[PDB]
Amino acid sequence: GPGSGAYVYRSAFSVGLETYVTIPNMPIRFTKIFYNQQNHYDGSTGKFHCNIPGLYYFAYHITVYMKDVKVSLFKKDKAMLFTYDQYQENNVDQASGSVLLHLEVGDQVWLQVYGEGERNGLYADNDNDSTFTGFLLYHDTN
Amino acid sequence: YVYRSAFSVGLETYVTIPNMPIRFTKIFYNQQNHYDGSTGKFHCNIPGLYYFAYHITVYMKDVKVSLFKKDKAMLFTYDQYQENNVDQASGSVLLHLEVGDQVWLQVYGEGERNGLYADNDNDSTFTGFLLYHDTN
Amino acid sequence: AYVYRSAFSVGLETYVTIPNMPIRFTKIFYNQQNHYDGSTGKFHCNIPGLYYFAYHITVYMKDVKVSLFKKDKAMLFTYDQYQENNVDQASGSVLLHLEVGDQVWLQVYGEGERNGLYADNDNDSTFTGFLLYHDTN
Ligand SMILES: [Ca+2]
Ligand SMILES: [Ca+2]
Ligand SMILES: [Ca+2]
Ligand code: NA
Repeated sequence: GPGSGAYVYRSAFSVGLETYVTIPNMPIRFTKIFYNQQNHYDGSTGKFHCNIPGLYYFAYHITVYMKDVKVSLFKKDKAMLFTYDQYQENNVDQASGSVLLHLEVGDQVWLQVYGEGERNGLYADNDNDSTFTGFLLYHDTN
Repeated sequence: YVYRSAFSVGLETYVTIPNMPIRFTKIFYNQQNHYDGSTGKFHCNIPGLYYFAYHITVYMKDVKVSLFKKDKAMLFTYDQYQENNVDQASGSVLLHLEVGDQVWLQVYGEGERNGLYADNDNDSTFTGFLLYHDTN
Repeated sequence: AYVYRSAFSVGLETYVTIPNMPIRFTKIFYNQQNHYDGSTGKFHCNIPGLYYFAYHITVYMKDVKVSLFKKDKAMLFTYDQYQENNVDQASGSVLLHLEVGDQVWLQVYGEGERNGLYADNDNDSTFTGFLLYHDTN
Protein backbone atom coordinates (compact mmCIF):
# COMPACT_ATOMS: atom_id res chain seq x y z
CA GLY A 1 0.00 0.00 0.00
CA PRO A 2 1.09 3.63 0.06
CA GLY A 3 4.50 4.02 1.64
CA SER A 4 4.27 0.44 2.87
CA GLY A 5 7.35 -1.56 2.05
CA ALA A 6 11.01 -0.95 1.23
CA TYR A 7 11.53 2.38 -0.53
CA VAL A 8 12.31 2.01 -4.25
CA TYR A 9 15.04 4.22 -5.76
CA ARG A 10 14.30 4.95 -9.43
CA SER A 11 16.25 6.87 -12.09
CA ALA A 12 15.76 5.73 -15.66
CA PHE A 13 15.05 6.83 -19.20
CA SER A 14 14.57 5.25 -22.60
CA VAL A 15 14.39 7.52 -25.67
CA GLY A 16 14.42 7.37 -29.43
CA LEU A 17 15.41 9.44 -32.42
CA GLU A 18 12.71 11.29 -34.34
CA THR A 19 13.44 14.12 -36.82
CA TYR A 20 16.50 15.63 -35.06
CA VAL A 21 19.47 16.12 -37.37
CA THR A 22 22.74 15.53 -35.57
CA ILE A 23 24.96 18.57 -35.03
CA PRO A 24 28.76 18.23 -34.75
CA ASN A 25 30.18 18.42 -31.25
CA MET A 26 26.70 18.37 -29.63
CA PRO A 27 24.84 15.60 -27.77
CA ILE A 28 22.42 13.62 -29.92
CA ARG A 29 18.92 14.77 -28.97
CA PHE A 30 16.57 11.79 -28.74
CA THR A 31 13.04 13.24 -28.43
CA LYS A 32 10.76 10.17 -28.59
CA ILE A 33 10.05 9.23 -24.96
CA PHE A 34 9.54 5.57 -24.15
CA TYR A 35 10.12 6.35 -20.45
CA ASN A 36 11.39 9.37 -18.51
CA GLN A 37 9.24 9.48 -15.38
CA GLN A 38 11.87 11.13 -13.15
CA ASN A 39 12.68 13.79 -15.80
CA HIS A 40 16.37 12.92 -15.33
CA TYR A 41 16.90 12.91 -19.10
CA ASP A 42 16.58 16.30 -20.85
CA GLY A 43 15.34 15.96 -24.43
CA SER A 44 16.25 19.60 -25.08
CA THR A 45 19.94 18.76 -24.64
CA GLY A 46 20.26 14.98 -24.97
CA LYS A 47 21.91 14.64 -21.56
CA PHE A 48 21.04 12.42 -18.61
CA HIS A 49 21.82 13.93 -15.16
CA CYS A 50 22.58 11.78 -12.13
CA ASN A 51 20.47 12.66 -9.10
CA ILE A 52 21.03 9.46 -7.07
CA PRO A 53 24.65 8.26 -6.71
CA GLY A 54 25.13 4.65 -7.76
CA LEU A 55 25.85 2.16 -10.52
CA TYR A 56 24.07 2.79 -13.85
CA TYR A 57 23.58 0.69 -16.98
CA PHE A 58 23.46 2.39 -20.41
CA ALA A 59 22.50 0.72 -23.69
CA TYR A 60 22.02 2.18 -27.19
CA HIS A 61 20.92 0.73 -30.54
CA ILE A 62 21.33 2.52 -33.84
CA THR A 63 19.87 1.89 -37.27
CA VAL A 64 22.77 2.61 -39.68
CA TYR A 65 21.75 4.00 -43.08
CA MET A 66 23.22 6.19 -45.85
CA LYS A 67 26.49 6.98 -44.02
CA ASP A 68 28.75 5.30 -41.51
CA VAL A 69 27.87 5.64 -37.83
CA LYS A 70 30.48 6.36 -35.17
CA VAL A 71 29.26 7.36 -31.71
CA SER A 72 30.81 8.06 -28.34
CA LEU A 73 29.20 7.68 -24.91
CA PHE A 74 30.36 10.62 -22.76
CA LYS A 75 30.51 10.86 -18.99
CA LYS A 76 30.97 14.35 -17.44
CA ASP A 77 33.40 15.74 -20.00
CA LYS A 78 35.09 12.65 -21.45
CA ALA A 79 34.34 10.05 -24.13
CA MET A 80 34.16 6.67 -22.36
CA LEU A 81 33.04 4.21 -25.04
CA PHE A 82 33.15 4.12 -28.86
CA THR A 83 30.99 2.25 -31.40
CA TYR A 84 31.74 2.26 -35.17
CA ASP A 85 29.58 0.61 -37.86
CA GLN A 86 30.44 1.15 -41.51
CA TYR A 87 27.62 1.45 -44.04
CA GLN A 88 27.68 -0.09 -47.50
CA GLU A 89 25.04 0.55 -50.14
CA ASN A 90 21.83 -1.47 -49.84
CA ASN A 91 22.89 -2.80 -46.44
CA VAL A 92 21.15 -1.12 -43.50
CA ASP A 93 22.98 -2.20 -40.34
CA GLN A 94 22.39 -2.33 -36.58
CA ALA A 95 25.00 -0.98 -34.14
CA SER A 96 24.83 -1.22 -30.35
CA GLY A 97 26.79 -0.62 -27.18
CA SER A 98 26.25 -1.01 -23.45
CA VAL A 99 28.30 -0.45 -20.28
CA LEU A 100 28.05 0.03 -16.53
CA LEU A 101 29.24 3.34 -15.10
CA HIS A 102 29.32 4.46 -11.49
CA LEU A 103 27.96 8.04 -11.19
CA GLU A 104 27.97 10.75 -8.54
CA VAL A 105 25.34 13.44 -8.18
CA GLY A 106 25.67 15.93 -10.99
CA ASP A 107 27.45 13.64 -13.43
CA GLN A 108 26.00 13.71 -16.94
CA VAL A 109 25.96 11.00 -19.57
CA TRP A 110 25.04 11.36 -23.25
CA LEU A 111 25.73 10.08 -26.75
CA GLN A 112 27.55 12.16 -29.41
CA VAL A 113 28.65 11.53 -32.95
CA TYR A 114 32.37 10.81 -32.74
CA GLY A 115 34.98 13.47 -33.48
CA GLU A 116 33.76 16.32 -35.64
CA GLY A 117 30.50 14.54 -36.45
CA GLU A 118 30.93 13.19 -40.04
CA ARG A 119 29.90 9.55 -39.42
CA ASN A 120 26.35 10.49 -38.58
CA GLY A 121 24.29 7.84 -40.41
CA LEU A 122 21.85 7.36 -37.52
CA TYR A 123 18.36 6.61 -38.82
CA ALA A 124 14.75 6.62 -37.64
CA ASP A 125 11.31 6.99 -39.24
CA ASN A 126 7.78 5.82 -38.44
CA ASP A 127 8.88 2.15 -38.38
CA ASN A 128 12.66 2.27 -37.64
CA ASP A 129 14.27 3.25 -34.35
CA SER A 130 17.58 4.39 -32.87
CA THR A 131 17.43 4.37 -29.08
CA PHE A 132 19.31 5.26 -25.89
CA THR A 133 18.43 3.82 -22.45
CA GLY A 134 19.92 4.25 -19.01
CA PHE A 135 18.94 3.17 -15.50
CA LEU A 136 20.06 3.10 -11.89
CA LEU A 137 20.93 -0.49 -10.98
CA TYR A 138 22.44 -0.14 -7.47
CA HIS A 139 22.06 2.99 -5.35
CA ASP A 140 25.08 3.75 -3.20
CA THR A 141 24.79 3.17 0.54
CA ASN A 142 27.02 4.60 3.23
CA TYR B 1 11.78 -8.98 -0.15
CA VAL B 2 12.77 -9.35 -3.81
CA TYR B 3 10.21 -8.76 -6.59
CA ARG B 4 11.19 -11.08 -9.48
CA SER B 5 9.73 -11.35 -12.96
CA ALA B 6 12.09 -12.22 -15.79
CA PHE B 7 12.65 -14.44 -18.76
CA SER B 8 15.36 -15.07 -21.36
CA VAL B 9 14.59 -17.30 -24.32
CA GLY B 10 15.99 -18.33 -27.70
CA LEU B 11 14.82 -19.44 -31.11
CA GLU B 12 14.97 -23.12 -32.07
CA THR B 13 12.90 -22.94 -35.27
CA TYR B 14 13.52 -19.86 -37.34
CA VAL B 15 10.47 -20.28 -39.56
CA THR B 16 8.04 -17.50 -38.68
CA ILE B 17 4.33 -16.98 -39.28
CA PRO B 18 3.12 -13.55 -40.48
CA ASN B 19 1.19 -11.51 -37.94
CA MET B 20 1.98 -13.91 -35.12
CA PRO B 21 4.43 -13.81 -32.22
CA ILE B 22 7.90 -15.18 -32.76
CA ARG B 23 7.77 -18.23 -30.51
CA PHE B 24 11.13 -18.47 -28.74
CA THR B 25 11.15 -21.93 -27.12
CA LYS B 26 14.68 -22.46 -25.78
CA ILE B 27 14.64 -21.49 -22.09
CA PHE B 28 17.68 -19.74 -20.63
CA TYR B 29 15.56 -18.55 -17.67
CA ASN B 30 11.80 -18.54 -16.96
CA GLN B 31 11.57 -19.29 -13.24
CA GLN B 32 8.30 -17.43 -12.62
CA ASN B 33 6.63 -18.95 -15.72
CA HIS B 34 5.68 -15.42 -16.78
CA TYR B 35 6.79 -16.09 -20.38
CA ASP B 36 4.53 -18.53 -22.23
CA GLY B 37 6.55 -20.55 -24.76
CA SER B 38 3.36 -21.90 -26.31
CA THR B 39 2.51 -18.38 -27.54
CA GLY B 40 5.73 -16.33 -27.42
CA LYS B 41 4.16 -13.84 -25.03
CA PHE B 42 5.36 -12.35 -21.73
CA HIS B 43 2.59 -11.71 -19.19
CA CYS B 44 3.01 -8.87 -16.69
CA ASN B 45 2.19 -10.09 -13.15
CA ILE B 46 3.84 -7.20 -11.22
CA PRO B 47 3.22 -3.58 -12.32
CA GLY B 48 6.42 -1.66 -12.92
CA LEU B 49 9.24 -0.72 -15.20
CA TYR B 50 10.59 -3.51 -17.43
CA TYR B 51 13.72 -3.78 -19.63
CA PHE B 52 13.47 -5.76 -22.87
CA ALA B 53 16.44 -6.72 -25.08
CA TYR B 54 16.62 -8.92 -28.18
CA HIS B 55 19.44 -10.09 -30.47
CA ILE B 56 18.90 -11.64 -33.88
CA THR B 57 21.21 -13.52 -36.23
CA VAL B 58 20.36 -12.13 -39.71
CA TYR B 59 20.80 -14.70 -42.49
CA MET B 60 19.41 -15.36 -46.01
CA LYS B 61 16.81 -12.55 -45.90
CA ASP B 62 16.46 -9.13 -44.38
CA VAL B 63 15.18 -8.96 -40.80
CA LYS B 64 12.65 -6.47 -39.56
CA VAL B 65 10.99 -6.99 -36.15
CA SER B 66 8.60 -5.10 -33.94
CA LEU B 67 8.28 -5.30 -30.13
CA PHE B 68 4.53 -5.39 -29.36
CA LYS B 69 2.79 -4.39 -26.14
CA LYS B 70 -0.98 -5.00 -25.96
CA ASP B 71 -1.21 -5.47 -29.76
CA LYS B 72 0.56 -2.13 -30.44
CA ALA B 73 3.97 -2.00 -32.14
CA MET B 74 6.29 -0.06 -29.82
CA LEU B 75 9.86 -0.46 -31.18
CA PHE B 76 11.30 -1.39 -34.56
CA THR B 77 14.60 -2.94 -35.67
CA TYR B 78 15.58 -3.37 -39.35
CA ASP B 79 18.76 -5.05 -40.70
CA GLN B 80 19.26 -5.77 -44.42
CA TYR B 81 21.04 -8.99 -45.45
CA GLN B 82 23.59 -9.17 -48.27
CA GLU B 83 24.81 -12.53 -49.57
CA ASN B 84 27.73 -14.02 -47.62
CA ASN B 85 27.28 -11.43 -44.84
CA VAL B 86 25.51 -12.80 -41.78
CA ASP B 87 24.65 -9.83 -39.55
CA GLN B 88 23.57 -9.16 -35.95
CA ALA B 89 20.59 -6.95 -35.16
CA SER B 90 19.50 -5.91 -31.66
CA GLY B 91 17.11 -3.61 -29.83
CA SER B 92 16.37 -2.73 -26.22
CA VAL B 93 13.98 -0.41 -24.42
CA LEU B 94 12.28 0.29 -21.09
CA LEU B 95 8.50 -0.07 -20.99
CA HIS B 96 6.19 0.53 -18.07
CA LEU B 97 3.65 -2.29 -17.72
CA GLU B 98 0.44 -2.87 -15.79
CA VAL B 99 -0.77 -6.24 -14.56
CA GLY B 100 -2.16 -8.21 -17.50
CA ASP B 101 -0.19 -6.40 -20.18
CA GLN B 102 1.45 -8.76 -22.68
CA VAL B 103 4.66 -8.18 -24.68
CA TRP B 104 6.16 -10.14 -27.58
CA LEU B 105 8.14 -9.83 -30.80
CA GLN B 106 6.74 -10.16 -34.33
CA VAL B 107 8.16 -9.96 -37.83
CA TYR B 108 7.27 -6.51 -39.11
CA GLY B 109 4.39 -5.78 -41.42
CA GLU B 110 3.34 -8.58 -43.75
CA GLY B 111 6.20 -10.76 -42.46
CA GLU B 112 8.46 -10.89 -45.53
CA ARG B 113 11.63 -9.66 -43.73
CA ASN B 114 11.89 -12.86 -41.75
CA GLY B 115 15.62 -13.70 -42.04
CA LEU B 116 15.86 -14.55 -38.34
CA TYR B 117 18.14 -17.49 -37.71
CA ALA B 118 19.07 -20.01 -35.05
CA ASP B 119 20.41 -23.55 -35.04
CA ASN B 120 22.60 -25.77 -32.91
CA ASP B 121 25.44 -23.18 -32.86
CA ASN B 122 23.71 -19.87 -33.65
CA ASP B 123 21.24 -17.94 -31.47
CA SER B 124 18.50 -15.32 -31.64
CA THR B 125 17.28 -14.29 -28.20
CA PHE B 126 14.63 -12.26 -26.35
CA THR B 127 14.99 -11.19 -22.68
CA GLY B 128 12.87 -9.16 -20.33
CA PHE B 129 12.95 -8.31 -16.63
CA LEU B 130 11.30 -6.25 -13.95
CA LEU B 131 13.61 -3.42 -12.93
CA TYR B 132 11.41 -1.41 -10.51
CA HIS B 133 8.07 -2.56 -9.11
CA ASP B 134 5.53 0.24 -8.86
CA THR B 135 4.90 1.81 -5.46
CA ASN B 136 2.85 4.62 -4.02
CA ALA C 1 19.56 -0.39 3.71
CA TYR C 2 21.77 -3.13 2.27
CA VAL C 3 22.16 -3.67 -1.49
CA TYR C 4 23.50 -6.92 -2.90
CA ARG C 5 26.05 -5.88 -5.57
CA SER C 6 28.08 -7.99 -7.98
CA ALA C 7 28.86 -6.48 -11.37
CA PHE C 8 31.55 -5.83 -13.95
CA SER C 9 31.89 -3.99 -17.25
CA VAL C 10 35.11 -4.38 -19.22
CA GLY C 11 36.58 -3.70 -22.64
CA LEU C 12 39.13 -5.14 -24.97
CA GLU C 13 42.50 -3.36 -25.18
CA THR C 14 45.55 -4.91 -26.83
CA TYR C 15 44.84 -8.55 -25.92
CA VAL C 16 44.87 -10.97 -28.89
CA THR C 17 42.47 -13.94 -28.77
CA ILE C 18 43.74 -17.51 -28.66
CA PRO C 19 41.76 -20.68 -29.50
CA ASN C 20 39.96 -22.36 -26.64
CA MET C 21 40.87 -19.59 -24.15
CA PRO C 22 38.69 -16.96 -22.45
CA ILE C 23 38.91 -13.50 -23.99
CA ARG C 24 40.75 -11.22 -21.55
CA PHE C 25 39.04 -7.83 -21.44
CA THR C 26 41.33 -5.44 -19.48
CA LYS C 27 39.76 -1.94 -19.71
CA ILE C 28 37.83 -1.58 -16.49
CA PHE C 29 34.63 0.46 -16.71
CA TYR C 30 33.50 -1.10 -13.39
CA ASN C 31 34.68 -4.02 -11.26
CA GLN C 32 34.25 -2.83 -7.70
CA GLN C 33 33.71 -6.28 -6.13
CA ASN C 34 36.65 -7.83 -8.03
CA HIS C 35 34.30 -10.64 -9.13
CA TYR C 36 35.67 -10.43 -12.69
CA ASP C 37 39.29 -11.59 -12.88
CA GLY C 38 41.17 -9.70 -15.59
CA SER C 39 44.06 -12.17 -15.34
CA THR C 40 41.80 -14.91 -16.75
CA GLY C 41 38.80 -13.22 -18.41
CA LYS C 42 36.36 -14.98 -16.08
CA PHE C 43 33.48 -13.77 -13.97
CA HIS C 44 32.90 -15.81 -10.79
CA CYS C 45 29.53 -16.02 -9.01
CA ASN C 46 29.92 -14.92 -5.39
CA ILE C 47 26.17 -14.29 -4.73
CA PRO C 48 23.67 -16.99 -5.91
CA GLY C 49 21.03 -15.30 -8.04
CA LEU C 50 19.90 -14.15 -11.45
CA TYR C 51 22.52 -12.42 -13.63
CA TYR C 52 22.32 -10.40 -16.86
CA PHE C 53 25.21 -10.56 -19.34
CA ALA C 54 25.62 -8.34 -22.42
CA TYR C 55 28.49 -8.07 -24.91
CA HIS C 56 29.21 -5.86 -27.93
CA ILE C 57 31.93 -6.57 -30.49
CA THR C 58 33.43 -4.42 -33.22
CA VAL C 59 33.84 -6.82 -36.18
CA TYR C 60 36.84 -5.93 -38.39
CA MET C 61 39.13 -7.81 -40.85
CA LYS C 62 37.75 -11.30 -40.11
CA ASP C 63 34.46 -12.97 -39.26
CA VAL C 64 33.53 -12.99 -35.57
CA LYS C 65 31.87 -15.90 -33.81
CA VAL C 66 31.79 -15.94 -29.99
CA SER C 67 30.40 -18.33 -27.39
CA LEU C 68 29.29 -17.33 -23.90
CA PHE C 69 30.44 -20.12 -21.53
CA LYS C 70 28.95 -21.06 -18.15
CA LYS C 71 30.81 -23.67 -16.10
CA ASP C 72 32.78 -25.01 -19.09
CA LYS C 73 29.77 -25.33 -21.45
CA ALA C 74 28.91 -22.99 -24.32
CA MET C 75 25.45 -21.46 -23.58
CA LEU C 76 24.98 -18.90 -26.36
CA PHE C 77 26.43 -18.22 -29.83
CA THR C 78 26.78 -14.99 -31.80
CA TYR C 79 28.05 -14.99 -35.42
CA ASP C 80 28.75 -11.96 -37.64
CA GLN C 81 30.52 -12.23 -41.01
CA TYR C 82 32.95 -9.48 -42.07
CA GLN C 83 32.85 -8.19 -45.65
CA GLU C 84 35.67 -6.01 -46.96
CA ASN C 85 35.26 -2.33 -46.12
CA ASN C 86 32.33 -3.06 -43.80
CA VAL C 87 33.08 -2.89 -40.07
CA ASP C 88 30.14 -4.47 -38.23
CA GLN C 89 28.71 -4.56 -34.71
CA ALA C 90 27.70 -7.85 -33.09
CA SER C 91 25.99 -8.23 -29.70
CA GLY C 92 24.34 -10.73 -27.40
CA SER C 93 22.63 -10.72 -24.03
CA VAL C 94 20.97 -13.30 -21.79
CA LEU C 95 19.82 -13.94 -18.21
CA LEU C 96 21.42 -16.88 -16.40
CA HIS C 97 20.80 -18.10 -12.88
CA LEU C 98 24.14 -18.78 -11.18
CA GLU C 99 25.22 -20.73 -8.12
CA VAL C 100 28.39 -20.38 -6.09
CA GLY C 101 31.34 -21.56 -8.13
CA ASP C 102 29.78 -20.93 -11.53
CA GLN C 103 32.09 -19.06 -13.87
CA VAL C 104 31.00 -17.11 -17.00
CA TRP C 105 33.24 -15.88 -19.84
CA LEU C 106 33.43 -15.31 -23.58
CA GLN C 107 35.50 -17.37 -26.04
CA VAL C 108 35.96 -17.45 -29.78
CA TYR C 109 33.75 -20.21 -31.18
CA GLY C 110 35.13 -23.58 -32.16
CA GLU C 111 38.75 -23.69 -33.20
CA GLY C 112 39.14 -19.95 -32.78
CA GLU C 113 39.57 -18.77 -36.37
CA ARG C 114 36.54 -16.38 -36.41
CA ASN C 115 38.43 -13.92 -34.26
CA GLY C 116 37.82 -10.51 -35.90
CA LEU C 117 37.22 -8.77 -32.59
CA TYR C 118 38.57 -5.23 -32.63
CA ALA C 119 39.47 -2.46 -30.22
CA ASP C 120 41.80 0.52 -30.30
CA ASN C 121 41.92 4.07 -28.92
CA ASP C 122 38.57 4.89 -30.56
CA ASN C 123 36.82 1.51 -31.00
CA ASP C 124 35.53 -0.81 -28.27
CA SER C 125 34.46 -4.42 -27.73
CA THR C 126 32.87 -4.95 -24.31
CA PHE C 127 31.50 -7.54 -21.89
CA THR C 128 29.21 -6.62 -18.94
CA GLY C 129 27.46 -8.68 -16.28
CA PHE C 130 25.45 -7.86 -13.16
CA LEU C 131 23.46 -9.47 -10.39
CA LEU C 132 19.82 -8.56 -10.96
CA TYR C 133 18.06 -10.62 -8.21
CA HIS C 134 19.89 -12.28 -5.33
CA ASP C 135 18.37 -15.60 -4.23
CA THR C 136 16.49 -15.49 -0.93
CA ASN C 137 15.40 -18.14 1.58
CA1 LIG D 1 22.85 -5.34 -42.54
CA1 LIG E 1 28.10 -9.01 -40.93
CA1 LIG F 1 28.58 -2.41 -41.05
NA1 NA G 1 25.14 -5.39 -36.64
